[PDB]
Amino acid sequence: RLVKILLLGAGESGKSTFLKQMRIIHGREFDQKALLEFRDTIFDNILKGSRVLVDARDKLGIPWQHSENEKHGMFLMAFENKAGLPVEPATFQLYVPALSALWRDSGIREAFSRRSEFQLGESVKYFLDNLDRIGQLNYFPSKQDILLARKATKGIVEHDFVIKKIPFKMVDVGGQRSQRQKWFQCFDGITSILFMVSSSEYDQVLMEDRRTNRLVESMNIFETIVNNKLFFNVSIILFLNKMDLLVEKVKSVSIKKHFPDFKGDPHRLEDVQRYLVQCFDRKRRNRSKPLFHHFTTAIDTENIRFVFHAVKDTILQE
Ligand SMILES: Nc1nc2c(ncn2[C@@H]2O[C@H](COP(=O)(O)OP(=O)(O)O)[C@@H](O)[C@H]2O)c(=O)[nH]1
Ligand code: ALF
Ligand SMILES: [Mg+2]
Repeated sequence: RLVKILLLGAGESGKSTFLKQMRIIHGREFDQKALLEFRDTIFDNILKGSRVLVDARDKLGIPWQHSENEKHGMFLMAFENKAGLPVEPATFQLYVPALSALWRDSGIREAFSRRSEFQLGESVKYFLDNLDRIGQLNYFPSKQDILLARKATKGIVEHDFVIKKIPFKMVDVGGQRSQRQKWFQCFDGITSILFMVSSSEYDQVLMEDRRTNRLVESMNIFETIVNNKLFFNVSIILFLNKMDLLVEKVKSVSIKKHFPDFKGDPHRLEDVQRYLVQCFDRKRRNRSKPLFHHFTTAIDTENIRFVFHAVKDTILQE
């Protein structure tokens, strides 16, 4: 009896990131082929994010700290890998001097602070924050770099493990409006659904359209999955993810602006935490059996090992 788990949720919620934590913990570690692929991604992640940051402070009018940096900004503008792939260490090292200089500019860091005014996977900060060893000539990625790297899932990927002598099989699929269209192929013979939610995204708008709120979409999707006949004999467990990023936003940006019906203290983590559980609780018609849920940080490996051992129980006991 091989347990089939399905990883669902909106775009940029941490589905793939979770699936990585599974391989690290329960699967076989990555051979150079995959490792180099992760690096290409990391390099790319760093180059595309900066391009956006350099264009951000321009399109928002923010001035430079040191106006010399213009010329560093120039060096990134014409970078492009849209629908492209391998980005080699030689390529990247040319940009290291530019990247470090720009990142030091307070004008740019301020542009990163107004991130939510546009589209940028904040995973950029971590890399530029330790560009010093990424930008070293003989660099290989760490586990933590890898987990923080980002590639948009444009397909489906089964991933097999045997945890405590029980054969698991997890499927990762894409979360964007375009990709959802594929989901129905994976609904076959699933024993559970791990629904994920980028809980830090109350102030952000969805990428694939300028206007729809990211967290509302998550709720909208959850409502449709959780109340489905097809998934009547299926365990459904909710992962409020990016808890470590959430902590940060809570301090500076308020959810009150975006969710006016919120009635608590907008700068207390738990006031906000409980509200989220409730919102997702509320989209369920069968609020009789309780809402299995966790507050995860999918980049933090221990958190996940802990959290998954619990999830393994919930599922198997049902
Ligand atoms: N800080 C933080 N970042 C996360 C977490 N989970 C995922 N990420 C980042 O979010 C980005 C999107 O992850 P991914 O798994 O590809 O999202 P997906 O589209 O749902 O598969 C990656 O760059 C990850 O580094 C988390 O718990 N905390
Ligand atoms: F939901 Al994705 F890449 F955005 F798996
Ligand atoms: Mg993905």
